[PDB]
Amino acid sequence: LLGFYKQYKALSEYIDKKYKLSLNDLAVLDLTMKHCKDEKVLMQSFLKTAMDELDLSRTKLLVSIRRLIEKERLSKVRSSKDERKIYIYLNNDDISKFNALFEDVEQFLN
Repeated sequence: LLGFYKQYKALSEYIDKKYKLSLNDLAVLDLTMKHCKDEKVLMQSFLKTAMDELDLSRTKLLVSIRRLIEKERLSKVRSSKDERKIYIYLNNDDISKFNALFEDVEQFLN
């Protein structure tokens, strides 16, 4: 019980100090890998699924996605047709960063 708390606080501090990422960010990033490794996904559509899967609010998700993008761990492209349609996706660099990051998580914990 208290055991989870310690490892959790610990993981949170570690990732924050090293990556300037929160655990929300990690959870969102993990989810992007299940949705836009290959294809690009519409922002609105990912937001919907992320809310359901992560029980996170719309703005919290937006904050996370924007931070991942600013930190060069996630990518975006707009529609040339509709100025308001935005997609996210992971390029190869993003994927290699993803893998490095989650190997780091795995070893901290276990």
